[PDB]
Amino acid sequence: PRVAFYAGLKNPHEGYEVLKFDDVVTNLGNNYDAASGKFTCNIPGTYFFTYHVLMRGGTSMWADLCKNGQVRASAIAQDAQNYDYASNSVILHLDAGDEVFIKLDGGKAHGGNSNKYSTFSGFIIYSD
Amino acid sequence: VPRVAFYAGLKNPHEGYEVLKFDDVVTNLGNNYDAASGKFTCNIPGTYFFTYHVLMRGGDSMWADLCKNGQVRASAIAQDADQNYDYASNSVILHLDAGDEVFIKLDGGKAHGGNSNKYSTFSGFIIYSD
Amino acid sequence: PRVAFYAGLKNPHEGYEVLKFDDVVTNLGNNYDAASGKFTCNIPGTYFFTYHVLMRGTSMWADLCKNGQVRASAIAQDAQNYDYASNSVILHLDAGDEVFIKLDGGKAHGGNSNKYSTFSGFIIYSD
Amino acid sequence: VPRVAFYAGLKNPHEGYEVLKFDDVVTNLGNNYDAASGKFTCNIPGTYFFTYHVLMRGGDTSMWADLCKNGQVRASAIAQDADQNYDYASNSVILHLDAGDEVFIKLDGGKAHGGNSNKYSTFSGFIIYSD
Amino acid sequence: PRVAFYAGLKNPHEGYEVLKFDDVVTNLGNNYDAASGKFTCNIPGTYFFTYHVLMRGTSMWADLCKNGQVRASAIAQDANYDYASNSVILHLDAGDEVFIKLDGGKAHGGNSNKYSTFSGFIIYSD
Amino acid sequence: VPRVAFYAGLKNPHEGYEVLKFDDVVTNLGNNYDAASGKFTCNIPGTYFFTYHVLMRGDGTSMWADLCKNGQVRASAIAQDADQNYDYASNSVILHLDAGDEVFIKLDGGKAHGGNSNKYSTFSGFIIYSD
Ligand SMILES: C[As](C)(=O)[O-]
Ligand SMILES: C[As](C)(=O)[O-]
Ligand SMILES: C[As](C)(=O)[O-]
Ligand SMILES: [Ca+2]
Ligand SMILES: [Ca+2]
Ligand SMILES: [Ca+2]
Ligand SMILES: [Ca+2]
Ligand SMILES: [Ca+2]
Ligand SMILES: [Ca+2]
Ligand SMILES: [Ca+2]
Ligand SMILES: [Ca+2]
Ligand SMILES: [Ca+2]
Ligand SMILES: [Ca+2]
Ligand SMILES: [Ca+2]
Ligand SMILES: [Ca+2]
Ligand SMILES: [Ca+2]
Ligand SMILES: [Ca+2]
Ligand SMILES: [Ca+2]
Ligand SMILES: [Ca+2]
Ligand SMILES: [Cl-]
Ligand SMILES: [Cl-]
Ligand SMILES: [Cl-]
Repeated sequence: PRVAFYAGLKNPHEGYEVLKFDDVVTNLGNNYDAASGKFTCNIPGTYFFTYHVLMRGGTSMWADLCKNGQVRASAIAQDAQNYDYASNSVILHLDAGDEVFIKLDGGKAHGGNSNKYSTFSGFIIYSD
Repeated sequence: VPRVAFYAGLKNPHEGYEVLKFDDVVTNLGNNYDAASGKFTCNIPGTYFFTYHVLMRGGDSMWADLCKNGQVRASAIAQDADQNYDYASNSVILHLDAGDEVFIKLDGGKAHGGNSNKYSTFSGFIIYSD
Repeated sequence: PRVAFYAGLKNPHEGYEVLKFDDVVTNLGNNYDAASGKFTCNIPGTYFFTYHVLMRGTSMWADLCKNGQVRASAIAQDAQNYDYASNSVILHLDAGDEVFIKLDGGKAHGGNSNKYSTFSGFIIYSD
Repeated sequence: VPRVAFYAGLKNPHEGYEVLKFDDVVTNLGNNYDAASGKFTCNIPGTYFFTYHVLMRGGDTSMWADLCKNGQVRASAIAQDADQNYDYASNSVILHLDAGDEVFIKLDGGKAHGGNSNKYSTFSGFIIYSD
Repeated sequence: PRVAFYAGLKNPHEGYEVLKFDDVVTNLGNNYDAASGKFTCNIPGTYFFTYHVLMRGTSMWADLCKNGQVRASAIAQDANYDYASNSVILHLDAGDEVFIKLDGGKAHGGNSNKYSTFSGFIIYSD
Repeated sequence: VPRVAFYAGLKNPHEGYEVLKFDDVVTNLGNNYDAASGKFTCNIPGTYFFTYHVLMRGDGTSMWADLCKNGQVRASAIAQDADQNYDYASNSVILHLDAGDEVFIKLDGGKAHGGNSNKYSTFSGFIIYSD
């Protein structure tokens, strides 16, 4: 049996929703579904999954001393890193019908359009 | 010798492009600082020192988990740090004519409201009368 | 042959010790040992391994006081603290060879059963 | 016409909730600032300007995690702890003081850098008006 | 068919060049070439690839390419050591080239410590 | 009563270990501050207040700005962001000065922002008392 998929993330997601990787590059077995973001096992066995998800996260403030509206002194406060990755990998035994997907637990994921910044992939290692 | 000197703290949050209205008035010799407008209005023409310290408002990440059938099987975090507190501060010495206004105006961003803690301040005094 | 494992890190580690991934999810072949944090090869062959290890800010206030009552306050602050050290390898192994993740300074965060820090691998080819 | 003006720097590290003892004394007209206590004591009632600049201690601890075969590194990975930067807690006041009133800088948490004789952290003031 | 490689980056890279992983640890099939930084497919099939690139802080982009076509992208953001990493599964034909190339920034040269890595293996042949 | 007071801003970028030449002169009572050298020169012996605020360019990062009397340091300050943000190196002093004494701000590393006429970085002072 040949089960292997790889998809990237087009659109921004936030909150607690399932990440819907819709830029599908590989999908042997047609077991990944871009409308749901879920891999649904059909061949029972042991599977490898990996994911890389880019977070979308700078503050400044200016205070000027003015005389009759004209600036006589300027000052800035500033404290600007924004883009970072939440990545992991697993190996799981999967029965027929099992769903595997990536879920946000708070925060905002970057939508990379067709650039494949955020990805999700998997393949079967052994079939039962 | 005339006596003009003031010192006031900022109670409420301000933001954007507005005059900061320091309303926790600690000193106001000469009564030339007006907490309702945030403006010092010169009475005695002369040379003045002013200084200000304005605290920028600080603030408080993404979790992505792989689940099998809704059960978490791996967790991952990217941490949004940095939105620290920091200060926009300066000092000047200016000649003022009677009726001149001096004030601190924001030019972008969010100033912390300090309640009665006096984190953000504005002060000044006459050095010489004309 | 069937060799594949996956485990997460329950407790915090620090310094220069082996990471003992003790939340074992998968262990085909029983070649990963959660008591030692080590995978020990039994079938010689070529093996894939990967790992993700989660690492676990300063403020200071100075107030001007008049007879102990605050007349002005100030804060200095410079608060990112959680980042990952992760990598992947492919290695040929002989029987008896051990593969494990080792800290070389720093503090690894203990994730309880959330599996923030993980270690997994599988055989690609046996010899 | 009264003459009251002082200026002092912080030689030694302080932390926690203690009074900052500025003991690198540069100017002390009137002898009203006391380095042993960190306190200015009013003797001429009046209106006073004070200002302070206190440097927070900065600090260098990153994490390395390596996959080993038999103790030999076969992959390395670093997660970097950046931040902790030097930064300042500073403010200025104008206050009316009565005789015997004490003015001083007090930490309310954190670690102040000891500057030895470099005068990174400072405290100064002068009388504007006597009553 | 046995195709599997793993290599580390020795020297600092920067700009828009292909990352030439020259510290080769594994190379079953001899299909990886440290002199070019390229895996060249001999056996057509479905391949797994992964990479982890250490930025020396000017942000760093690192993309996996098939024949120059981006198939995965990764950023490490300089707002100062951070990683740009990703994994792909791709069908390859004979002669197809897979490699990691920088899209701006500075990649750290890890000597033989293997901070910056590139690996792959064939999952299925055709 | 002598009248000595100046206030000036920094127009151009500076860097390294040079004297900051604040050349956007707003106030210069007494004509004792010289924008071409960046130096205040004492002509009336007495006790003086000075203050400065130097914005670090946001390209680097640490920057140090020291107030010097005749080249000797009388205050030090550091700006640091180990993100390359704008931040300030600022301090204030009260000093006794003799005739001919020079007071100026000198960089001790890093890059100072050129603020053109916006007066982001400043240097001021005034006489408190004459001897
Ligand atoms: C200190 As600026 C960003 O207003 O040039
Ligand atoms: C400036 As605060 C609200 O941390 O005391
Ligand atoms: C970097 As420092 C304030 O110890 O000179
Ligand atoms: Ca979680
Ligand atoms: Ca942030
Ligand atoms: Ca800062
Ligand atoms: Ca600051
Ligand atoms: Ca402005
Ligand atoms: Ca990071
Ligand atoms: Ca990272
Ligand atoms: Ca190491
Ligand atoms: Ca830190
Ligand atoms: Ca307090
Ligand atoms: Ca408080
Ligand atoms: Ca790209
Ligand atoms: Ca910072
Ligand atoms: Ca940086
Ligand atoms: Ca110095
Ligand atoms: Ca020095
Ligand atoms: Cl003016
Ligand atoms: Cl009071
Ligand atoms: Cl002196």
